[PDB]
Amino acid sequence: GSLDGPYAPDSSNLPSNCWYLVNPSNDGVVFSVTDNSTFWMFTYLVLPNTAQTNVTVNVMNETVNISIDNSGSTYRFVDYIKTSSTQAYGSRNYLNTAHRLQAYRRDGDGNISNYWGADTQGDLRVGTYSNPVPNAVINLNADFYVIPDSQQETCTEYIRGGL
Repeated sequence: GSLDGPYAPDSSNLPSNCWYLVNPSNDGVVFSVTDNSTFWMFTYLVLPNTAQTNVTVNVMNETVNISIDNSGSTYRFVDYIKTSSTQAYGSRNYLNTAHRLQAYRRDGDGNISNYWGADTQGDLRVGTYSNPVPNAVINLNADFYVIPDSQQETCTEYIRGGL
């Protein structure tokens, strides 16, 4: 397969209908997005064999706290989400993966899609979140590649088997 890039970390109203495969080297926030009105989302990368740790996250000009706990040898991308600024974030989905690879796509409605699952095999799934942010600034906080949603299958290949 082929991918446009890699491109450096960017914050902008990125084009919809294409997969942004992020390839972080380090843990922490790899992805975030908010319209400042209806939807707040960030993804925190947790290292394998990370004992229970209380960490402080400054993201989207907000500073919050999360508990990370990963007893596996796989990496874990954790999604946190809220629909109002005064609301507390909630963890909805996470992805256990051997590779530092997650991918995000904004559909025609502005909904955010990414890979969910307890593994990158049988439990792997392409999920979609339910609060559309069509014009919101998207923060890809890592080197990323660009794949058309034409080739969701090419993106899936790298998610399962690395790059």
